[PDB]
Amino acid sequence: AMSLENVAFNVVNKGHFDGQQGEVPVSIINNTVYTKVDGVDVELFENKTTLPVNVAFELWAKRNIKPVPEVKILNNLGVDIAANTVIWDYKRDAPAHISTIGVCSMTDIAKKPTETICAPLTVFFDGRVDGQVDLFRNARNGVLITEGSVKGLQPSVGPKQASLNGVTLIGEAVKTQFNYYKKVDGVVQQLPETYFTQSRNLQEFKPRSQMEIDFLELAMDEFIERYKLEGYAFEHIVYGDFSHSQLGGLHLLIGLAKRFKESPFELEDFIPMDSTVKNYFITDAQTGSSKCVCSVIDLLLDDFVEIIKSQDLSVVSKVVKVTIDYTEISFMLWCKDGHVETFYPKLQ
Amino acid sequence: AMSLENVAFNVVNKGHFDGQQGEVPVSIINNTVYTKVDGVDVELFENKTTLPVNVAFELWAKRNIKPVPEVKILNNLGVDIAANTVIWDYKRDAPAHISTIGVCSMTDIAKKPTETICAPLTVFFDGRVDGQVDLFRNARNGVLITEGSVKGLQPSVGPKQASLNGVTLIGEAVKTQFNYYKKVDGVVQQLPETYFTQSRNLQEFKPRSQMEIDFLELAMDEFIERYKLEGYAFEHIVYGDFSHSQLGGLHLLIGLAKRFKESPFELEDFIPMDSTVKNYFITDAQTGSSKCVCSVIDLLLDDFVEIIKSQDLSVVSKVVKVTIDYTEISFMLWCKDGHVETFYPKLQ
Amino acid sequence: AMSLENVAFNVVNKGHFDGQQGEVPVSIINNTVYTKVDGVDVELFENKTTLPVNVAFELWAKRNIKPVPEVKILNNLGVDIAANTVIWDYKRDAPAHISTIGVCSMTDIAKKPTETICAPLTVFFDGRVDGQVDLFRNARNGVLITEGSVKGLQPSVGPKQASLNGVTLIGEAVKTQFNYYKKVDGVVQQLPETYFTQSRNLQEFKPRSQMEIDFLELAMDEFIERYKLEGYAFEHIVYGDFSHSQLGGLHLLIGLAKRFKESPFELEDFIPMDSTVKNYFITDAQTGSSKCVCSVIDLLLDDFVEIIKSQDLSVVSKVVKVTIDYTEISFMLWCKDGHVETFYPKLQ
Amino acid sequence: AMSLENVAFNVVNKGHFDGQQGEVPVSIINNTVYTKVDGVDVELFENKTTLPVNVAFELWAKRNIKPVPEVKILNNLGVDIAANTVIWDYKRDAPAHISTIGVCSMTDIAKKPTETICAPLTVFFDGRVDGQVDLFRNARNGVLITEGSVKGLQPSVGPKQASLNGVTLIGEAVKTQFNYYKKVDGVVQQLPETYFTQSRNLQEFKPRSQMEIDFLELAMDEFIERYKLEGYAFEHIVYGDFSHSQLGGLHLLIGLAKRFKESPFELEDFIPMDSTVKNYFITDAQTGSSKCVCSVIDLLLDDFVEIIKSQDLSVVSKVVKVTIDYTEISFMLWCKDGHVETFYPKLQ
Amino acid sequence: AMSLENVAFNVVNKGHFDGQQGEVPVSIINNTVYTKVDGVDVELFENKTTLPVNVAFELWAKRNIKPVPEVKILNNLGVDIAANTVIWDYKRDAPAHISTIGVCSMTDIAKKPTETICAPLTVFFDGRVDGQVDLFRNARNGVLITEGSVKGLQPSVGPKQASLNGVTLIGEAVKTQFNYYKKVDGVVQQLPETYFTQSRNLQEFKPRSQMEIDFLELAMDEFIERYKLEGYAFEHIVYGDFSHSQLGGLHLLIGLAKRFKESPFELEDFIPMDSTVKNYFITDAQTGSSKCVCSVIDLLLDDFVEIIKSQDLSVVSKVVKVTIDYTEISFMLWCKDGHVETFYPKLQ
Ligand SMILES: CNC(=O)Nc1ccccc1F
Ligand SMILES: CNC(=O)Nc1ccccc1F
Repeated sequence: AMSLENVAFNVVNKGHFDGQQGEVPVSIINNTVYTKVDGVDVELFENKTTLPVNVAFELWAKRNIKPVPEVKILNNLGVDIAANTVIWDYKRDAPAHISTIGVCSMTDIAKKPTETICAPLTVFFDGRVDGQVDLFRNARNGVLITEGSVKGLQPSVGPKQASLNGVTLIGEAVKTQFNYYKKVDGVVQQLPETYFTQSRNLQEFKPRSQMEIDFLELAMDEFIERYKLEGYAFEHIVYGDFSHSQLGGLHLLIGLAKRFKESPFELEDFIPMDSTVKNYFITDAQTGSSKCVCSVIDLLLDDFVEIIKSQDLSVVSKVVKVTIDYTEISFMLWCKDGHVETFYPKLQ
Repeated sequence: AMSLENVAFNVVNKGHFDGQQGEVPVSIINNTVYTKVDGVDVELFENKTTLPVNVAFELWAKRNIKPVPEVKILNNLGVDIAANTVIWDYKRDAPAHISTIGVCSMTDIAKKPTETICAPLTVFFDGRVDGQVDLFRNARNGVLITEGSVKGLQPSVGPKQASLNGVTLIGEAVKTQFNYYKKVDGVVQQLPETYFTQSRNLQEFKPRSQMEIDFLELAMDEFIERYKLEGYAFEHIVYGDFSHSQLGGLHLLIGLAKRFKESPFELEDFIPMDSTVKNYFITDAQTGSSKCVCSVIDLLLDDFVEIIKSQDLSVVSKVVKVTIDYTEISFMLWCKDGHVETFYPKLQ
Repeated sequence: AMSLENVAFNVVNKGHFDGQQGEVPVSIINNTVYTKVDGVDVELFENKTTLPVNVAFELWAKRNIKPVPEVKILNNLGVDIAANTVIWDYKRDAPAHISTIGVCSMTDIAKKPTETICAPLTVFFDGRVDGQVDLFRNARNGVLITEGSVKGLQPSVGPKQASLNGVTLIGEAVKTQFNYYKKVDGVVQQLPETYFTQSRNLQEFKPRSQMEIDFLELAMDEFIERYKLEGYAFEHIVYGDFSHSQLGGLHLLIGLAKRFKESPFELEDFIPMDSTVKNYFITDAQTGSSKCVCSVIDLLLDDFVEIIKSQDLSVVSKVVKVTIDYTEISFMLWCKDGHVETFYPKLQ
Repeated sequence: AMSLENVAFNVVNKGHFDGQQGEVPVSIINNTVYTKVDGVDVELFENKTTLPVNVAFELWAKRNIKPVPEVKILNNLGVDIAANTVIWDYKRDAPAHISTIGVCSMTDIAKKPTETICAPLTVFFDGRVDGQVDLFRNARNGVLITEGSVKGLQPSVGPKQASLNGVTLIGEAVKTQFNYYKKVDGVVQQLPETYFTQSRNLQEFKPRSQMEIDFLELAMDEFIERYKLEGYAFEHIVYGDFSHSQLGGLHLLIGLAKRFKESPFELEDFIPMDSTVKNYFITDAQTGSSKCVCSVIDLLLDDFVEIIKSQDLSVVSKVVKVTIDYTEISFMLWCKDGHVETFYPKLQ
Repeated sequence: AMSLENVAFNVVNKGHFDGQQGEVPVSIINNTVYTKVDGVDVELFENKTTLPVNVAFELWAKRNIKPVPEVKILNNLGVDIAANTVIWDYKRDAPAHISTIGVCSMTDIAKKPTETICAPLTVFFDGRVDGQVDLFRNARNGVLITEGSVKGLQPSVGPKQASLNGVTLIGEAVKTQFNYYKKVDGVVQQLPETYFTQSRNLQEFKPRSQMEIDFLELAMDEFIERYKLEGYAFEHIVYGDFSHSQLGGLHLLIGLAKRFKESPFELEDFIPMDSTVKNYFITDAQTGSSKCVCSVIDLLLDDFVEIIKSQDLSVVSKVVKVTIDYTEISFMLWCKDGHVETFYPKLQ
C-alpha cells in the first residue's frame, strides 16, 4: 500500500523511503510538501521538478542512496531509465530519467525491466542488486555497473569517483569505481578507451598529481618551462588571457582554480545540468574581461598535456576528437608555424 | 490507514469516501487532484477552499451524503463543528466548519466529541447515527437533530427542507424535517418560536400556499385587493419599484421570481454563503433600475404577510425583530400616516 | 518555425492553428495565455491539462477540426496516439493522447508514424488525409477510419455520430459515419459485432426510433404494454424507482431524459471523461432519492430491449457481456422466478 | 486601522511593524509582497509559510524583536501560543505558533490572554512587558519568562543564550538569560533540573571550556587519556567511525566540528525545525561513509562526559533518560564487559 | 521573427540573446522556463519579477552585457527607460525600468526613442552605440554616457566603477569610467559636483587609501589620533557603539568591515534595491546590540573625513546636504560644545 502519507512517514522517520509501514498527515501547497510537528507545518520537500509535487516527492524519497555513477556518465552512455531505483540528479534537483520501472505508479512504464516496453530503452542495471546482472544479460538495451568480474563480459573500468547523495567522491569506506558494460540491440558493445573528467569544484579544488601541484604553485613561465610546454599556448588555453574585453582561452578547470585564489569571478551556469564539458558565461571581477560561452572541462592536467602534445601541429585548423567520459568530445585546434594558437572544446 | 491514494480510490470507485480498501495513482497540480485512467489524467477535484488541496480533497470525499440541515440553520444555532462527519457547504464549495472530529488527521481536533477540547465547542450531533443522541447527553454544548421523539426532551420542529448533496429539498423518499435540540453549558435550551426561510431558487420557484399561487397568477392590484393589503406597501416591498434609478423595494424572493418570468435581471451575490437573508447587487435588464445592496429573503408569503400585519404602524422608523431560522433578523419598518412606506431586512 | 507567438497569431487570426506566418505578443500567467490587443490583455487559452501551459496551448491550437471519432471509441479500440493530428478531448479539456507524431516539438515522439517507436503503439490513421491509408498498411499497429471502401479490407461500420470541435453529431453536411479497420501486430483484425452508444445529452435528448418516441410520450404502463415488456423490470431499470432513499435502477439515458422533463436532478460526474458507460452520483430533487454510483448508458431503447430479451432469466445473478462501442461491457443480471429484477452496467 | 498597506508602510520605514501611521501601495503576486520604489517593484516579503501571504507578511512584520527563547525551548515547555506578540521561527521562516492573541485579525483567537478560549492553551508570557507577569498568575496554563525575581514564584534559570531576530546569542548589551516559570491547570509546576544544549553552528563552532579546547586541539588518544575516558567509546560516539559504509556513532556536535576542519560533509536536515536533538542524513565527503538517521546534539562536552560517566555500565542495553532543554531525552546505552559500546540519542 | 523559442535558442547556444536564428522547445511552469536536454527538463530562468514569466525571460536574455552604470546612479539621475537595451537590476533580479524601447513587444512603448511617447521620459543613451549620442541631442529628456568627448557637451566624470553582468568593477580590460550628461526639458543640465559611493561588499572589502588601510589596521585611539579626529565622534559614527541595547552609530561600510573581521553580524536588507544609502536592520552577534533602521553608506573614508571636518560644529542640530552619486543626501549633524555627538544619513 504505497501512498503520499506513507512516503512522508518514511522520510520523517528513516530519512528517505525505507519500505517502512506507517503514515503521517501531510499538506501540499503549491509545490511544497509539509507535515505537522508540534502543531505547525514543517517543510519536507520543495518540488523543483516539472512533475506533480506529490510525484516528485515520492521519486526523491526513493532516490538511490548508494554511490551511483554521476549523471554525466549515464547520459554519455545513453541511459534512458533505471531498473527499480531512481537516479536523483542533485544538480537539477530532479529525477535524472523521465520514467521509472517498479518505483512509482504515476511514472512507471513497467514493473520489471523484462517487460516489452523496456526493450528499446537503455536500462541502467546495478549488479550490486541481486538479479540485476542477469537482467542485463536478458535486456535488449542497457548499461550495467558491477563491483567485480562478470563471467565472459569484457569490462570497462569506470571513473574513480561516484555520487553518493549528491556528493561526488572517491570511495574509501565504500566502492565507487565500477566496471561498466553496455548493450545495444541485443549485442554487448565495446566501450571505447577514454579519459575521465575529475568532477572537482572551483571552491574545493585539490590537485591530484605532481604536475598539478606545480601548476598551482609555480609561476606561469616556470611551469611552462618545467614541463616543456613552449609553443603549446597554455598561456591562453589554461592560464587565461584577461587583457582584452573578450576573455581569452581559459578552458581547464585547474586554470580557473589558480585564478580564483588571486581574484574572484562570476560563472553563469546558463544550462545547469551535469556534463562532461560545461559552458559558462564568465566575468572576471578584477579586469572585467568576459566571455559569453566559455567551455570548461576538468581534466587532470597530466591528461590534458598528453592530449595536446599528441597532436599534429601543422594545419591551421582541424577538429580533434577526444573520448572523455565515454563520449566523443570535439576540440578545435588552431595552429600557426607549428605552434598552438588555441585549442578548446568545440562549441556546437 | 488514511492516504491520498486511498481517498482517490474511494472517490473513483464509490463516488465518495466509503471506507473501502485500495489505491489509485494521483497527481496534484496546483489546486487540482487528478488520477490516471488508462494513461491520461482525469480531474477528480478542484480545491476552491483555503485549505491545502489534498486536505480539502479528503474533507470533500468524506462529506455527509444524507440530508443534513442547511448551513444557514447550523450557523444560526451556533454550531462550531460536527461529530464524525463533514457538513459540506455547497454554497462556498468548502467545509462548513474549520475543524473536524474523528474525520481527517490534518483537521481533527479530537477523535471523539467527548475529548475535552470539544466541551466548549457547540457540537453537531445526528440522531440518525447510532450513539449520537447519547453523546449529545454527555455533551456540554451541542445541537442535535433526530427524525422522531427523544424521551425527556421537548423538540423544536425544524424546517421542512434539508440539503442532500447540495440540493435543498423537501424529502419525499427520505426525511428532511428534523427535531432540533440545543444544549448550552450543560442545559437543554428552549428553542424560540421561529419562522423558517423556504430556500427556493429564483429559476425553479414553486408556490407553497394558495396565497403564493395567487401572487404569481393575479395582477398586482387584484392580489392586493383579494388579501386586503392596501396600505402595506407591497407595491414597493414585494412587487418592486422599477421606475427610478434606485431599484425600489423588492426584498422578498417570490417578488423576484414573479418579475423573472417577465424580464430578467442580474443578481450579484457578492458575499456568496448560505444565510437567512441574502444581499444582492441587482440590476434590472428591462429598465436599468438597480440597487447596490438589496436584501432578499424567501419567506412564505403568508408568513411575511403575518409579520407585516403584526406591527404597529404609528412611528416613522423603527427596528422590528423577527426570529427566523432560529436567529434574530432585524427589519427596518418605515411608516407615514399609519400606512407602510417600506419594510426590509436591515442592512447593518 | 514553430513558436508560442506564431501559434497565438494563428489562434487570433484563424481561430486555430493553420500554418500561417506571423506573430503576436503573448504573455503567460500561471496557466493562462493572453495576448495584447490595443494595450490590454485578452485571454486566449486557460490550461486545464497536466501539461505545461504553453505546450497545452499549442496542442489545443493544433486540434483536429474535422469530425473525428469520439474519444470513447478510440480508447475502446486501444488507440495510443494519432498520426499527425491532435484528437482534442473536450470532455477532459485536454489532449486525448499523451504524445504526438509530427505535431509539436515538446510532445512528439516521432515526426512520421513510420519511425520505430511507433511500431508497437496503436496509431490512429485518418483515411481522409492523403497517404494515411498507405501508412496504415505499413503500420504494425493501427486503427484506420475512412469514408468509403478500401480495396482488400473488409470494413466495420462505425457509429452514426462523430465529434466536431466537441459537438457530437450525425453529420448532414459532412460525413460522420466511418468505416473502421484495426491492425494488431501486422494482422488485420476482424472487428466484432457491436452495438453503439448514442452519445445524447440529457438536456437535448432526441428519440431515434418509434419505440423511443413512444417511450417519451406514453405512460409507463401503456408503453410496457405496447412492447410486451412485462417481467423485464423496466419499471426499475429504465423508468427508475424514486420511492426509497436508494434511487432504484435508472441505468438508461432515455429514462433520465424522460424524468428530466418532469422534475430535475443532480448528476455528479465524478470521473469526467468520455466513456461508453458513465457513473454519476445522482440526487433526485423532487424526492431526495439518491444513489452514489449510478451507471448510465445511452443505448437506443430498441437495442437495450433486444439485449435484455436475449438473456436467459433462470439464475438469480450472473454477468452478461455485450460488445458496445467495440468494447466488452459487463452487466449484472438479477432475476427471480423467471422475471428480471434488475439489469445494470457492472460497477467493477 | 490595521491594513496590508499600513504594515508595508512600517516595514519600509521602520524595518518592522512599529505602530506607525501611514500607507505605501503594495502588490501581491503569488506568494510575494512588493512595493513601488522609483516606479519598480521591490520585494518586501516571500511567504514561506502555509498561511495566506498577506497574513504571513503581517505576522512576520510583527515578530518579537527582543531576545526571546529559542523555539526548541518553547516547544519543550509545551507553549501553544504567545500573549500579544509573535515568536518568529527563523529556522522554518514561519510563525512558531498557529494562532495569535491580540496581534492579527486573521489569526487571532483572542484579543487578550484572559479570554476563556486561552485558558486550556499554554500561553507564553514575557515579564519584560507590563502586566504580563500578572496575566501569568491569572492564566490557567502558561510559560512565563522574566529578567528577575517574581515574589513567591520559584524560578528556573534558563539557558544563557536567546534568539534575537534569528541570531542565537549570549547577551552582553542585552539580557538573554531568563527565569522560566510554568503553569499547568492552574498550578505552578516545578521545572526539572536540566542541561541545556549550546545552539552552536558547525561553521562557527567555538569551544566553551578547557575540555572542549582540548578535544578540538589534541589528538584522539591524547584527549581520551587526559580526561580518563578509556572504556567510554568516545572513539565511536564522539569522534565518529568512518571506516565502514555505515558511519558509526558521531552524535555530538563538537565531534562534527572537529571532523569539519579536516574534511567536509553533507548534513541533510530532512526535518528542518529547531529541536534539542537534530536528525541528519549524513554523508562524509572524504570516505563516503554515511548514515540516514544520525542523531546529533550540541551538549557542552563537559556535560556529555558527566552524563556518560555517571552511568551504570553493567547491562547490555538500557534506556537512559536525560533532562535537556527541560525535555526528557532518551538515550540508548549499549555496554559489554563494563565498557561502553555505544551511547546515542534514541531514535523514535 | 521574435519568439519564446528563439529567445531560448539564443540563451542555450550563445549564453544570452545574440540575434541568432533558431528554436529550442520550451516548457513554462509556474514562473520557470525549461528546455529539454537529453529528454529531461533543465531550468533556464526563474522569474523573480512582477512581469509574466515569458516576458521577464526575454528581457533578461536581452540584458545589456557591456559594463553599465550601477542602477543607483541611473536612479539618482532620474532615468525612466533605456534606448534599445535592458539594464538588468541584478540586485532585484528584475529589469531596472518598467518599459522598453525597441526590445520586446510586450513591454515596448516605442521602437525608437524619437517617438513622441518618449519625449517626457528620461531616456538612457549609450554613446558606445552608433547614433545614440545624436539621439540624446534630439531627445527632450535623457541621460547619456560616453567613453570620450562629445563636441560642445560639458562632461561630468562618473564613478570609476560600473556593473558588468552584475559584477561591480573598475575596468581594466574594459572601460567603466564614463562621461555623464543629462537633459531636462530640452535643456542640457549641469551635473553637480559630487562624491561617489564605492560599492564594496562587506565580505570582500578592500581599503582604497592609506587612511583606509590605517582604519582597518590600527586600533581605534591610534587611528583617531593619527588623523586628528578628536571631537568628531568616529567612536560612535564609524566604529559603532555596541554597549547598549540600541546599537549606536555605525553608518560607514568600512566600520562594518572592521567589526566583521572580529565578529559577525546580521544585516536585514528589508528594502533590497540598489541605493546610495542603504538601510539595514542590524543585529550584532557578539553583544546582541541591535538597531531596526541603521543607515549605511560606503564612502571612501578620506571622503567622509573631508565631509565631516568641513562642517560648522556650533549648532545643536542641523540638516547637512551632501551630493553623493549625483543625488543630494541629507545628513543629521548633532553637536555639543563644538564637538560632534552624531552625524548620520537622515532617515526619511
Ligand atoms: C444535561 N442534560 C441532558 O443532556 N438531558 C437529556 C439529553 C438528551 C435527551 C434527553 C435528556 F433528558
Ligand atoms: C499487413 N497487411 C495490411 O496492412 N493489409 C491491407 C491494409 C490496408 C488496406 C488493404 C490491405 F490489404
